[PDB]
Amino acid sequence: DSLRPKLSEEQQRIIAILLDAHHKTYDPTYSDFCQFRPPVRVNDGGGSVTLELSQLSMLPHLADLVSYSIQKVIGFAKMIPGFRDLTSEDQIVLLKSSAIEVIMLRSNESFTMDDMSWTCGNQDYKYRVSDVTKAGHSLELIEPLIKFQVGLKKLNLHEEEHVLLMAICIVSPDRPGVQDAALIEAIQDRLSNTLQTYIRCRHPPPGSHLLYAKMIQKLADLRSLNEEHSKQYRCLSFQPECSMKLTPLVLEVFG
Ligand SMILES: C=C1/C(=C\C=C2/CCC[C@]3(CCCCCCC(C)(C)O)CCC[C@@H]23)C[C@@H](O)C[C@@H]1O
Repeated sequence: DSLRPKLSEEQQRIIAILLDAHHKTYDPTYSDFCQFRPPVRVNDGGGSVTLELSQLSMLPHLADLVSYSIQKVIGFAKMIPGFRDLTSEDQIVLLKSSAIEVIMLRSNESFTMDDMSWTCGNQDYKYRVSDVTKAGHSLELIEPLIKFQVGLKKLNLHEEEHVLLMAICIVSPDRPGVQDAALIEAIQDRLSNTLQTYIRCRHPPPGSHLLYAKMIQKLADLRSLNEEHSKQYRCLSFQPECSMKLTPLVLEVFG
């Protein structure tokens, strides 16, 4: 068959809305980053867990970055066609459960394979593996995260595919605590069908080969990264005075 149906008017509108939503919630110049608590990088070439936890030098800055990003993701989610049709309870459940995953996805835009870092400006706003360990996280999360970023980067997603993937990630019916899974699934299916249709008629080969399957696999990968992040957040939370280095939003989402 190899049918390549055209995007429906609705699907075109959905894509346009998501692109617009992303453009309004993701500043590619990272101009607000100077408003976060300043990044501080202490000497830790040894990757000392003891020293990292005692200082957590990069936590205030990166926690502010994550908090800021969660706010943007909330804004993005609210613009996803159908998201407003869900109960506030389900909206919050989806946002809290997908927050870190969407952050990982959206961060791919600042990630660069030039030096395997998230470059958001001058050296000050260039985040490397070492900066994440300075925030209290370990390689058990960072290494696979980097691998995830590279794999995602190599898919060479169109922005349309990128925003659809984030939307699909958020509107997932298999999140613990969801009430109306059926409605959430209907919304996700509409987005998934849009993505499948877009890839089949807009993505040139050979990058289109099994692209949809590869994208869905990334969503599965995110679940694992989510779980690992939650475990590390727990440990991090055990460190005295940690709450002060976080933010109310971060504490609620991951607490
Ligand atoms: C956010 C965004 C950015 C980078 C994301 C990064 C780079 C640094 C390390 C991170 C974020 C830093 C995590 C700090 C620990 C946060 C808590 C909640 C305490 O565990 C790991 C997940 C995503 C990674 C910059 C820009 O692309 C916006 C994007 O939303």
